[PDB]
Amino acid sequence: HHHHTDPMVSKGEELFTGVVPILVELDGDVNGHKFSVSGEGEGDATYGKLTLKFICTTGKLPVPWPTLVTTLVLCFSRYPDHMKQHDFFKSAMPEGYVQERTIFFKDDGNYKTRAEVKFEGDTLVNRIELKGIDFKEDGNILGHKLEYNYNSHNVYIMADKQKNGIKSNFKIRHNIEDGSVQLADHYQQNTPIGDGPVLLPDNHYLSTQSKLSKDPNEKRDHMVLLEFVTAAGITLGMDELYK
Repeated sequence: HHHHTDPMVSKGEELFTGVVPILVELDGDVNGHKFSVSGEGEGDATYGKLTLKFICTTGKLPVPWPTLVTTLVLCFSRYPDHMKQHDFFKSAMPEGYVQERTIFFKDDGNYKTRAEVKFEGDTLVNRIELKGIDFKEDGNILGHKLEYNYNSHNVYIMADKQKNGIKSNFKIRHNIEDGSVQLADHYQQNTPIGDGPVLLPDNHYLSTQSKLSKDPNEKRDHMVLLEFVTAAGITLGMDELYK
């Protein structure tokens, strides 16, 4: 909805009332393997709900789809009404923000990504460049030894006033088919594209849940993604309203 005492919050929340179309474009290069991914779907910030179908437009994806879940739109996260003054992602809109990441896979290579997330008219667009180096050929990544699922996880978000944005470091535990886990340490920084003011948040975390599925009628290498992202970690406003 729109009814917020803060006009800055009302500016951001209004852009994400209801369902918004999403376009995702990634151009990636992992160990010389060049690939491109196009994703389409819709986000519902009211419920923190994402529905996206990604298509590898260059053939077979040289990396497992779970390794690209976080790389392949945080502005659709559901921030509770008492935490909406900490929604950096919606405040940077419609100009958008740059999302840069370095993803270290334990005992394997690393991803280096840079994305520009912004509105193209009514459509929320995520344009991504990916560069992967030093990956082991027979490893869990290029060997496609990971399971096709995603574990739920909480990730803390912290402000970065020197860059007028946010920063985040967190661990992703991919499930290997033999029962083990492939650690993927994420380092993230976000900076607004426009020079206007943004909402610098307090330290809070995002609860994330993802379901991976397949379109039975799709013959191209693809991934169907249902993702829920809800912010938490800030108790009400003053004290408590019930105890």
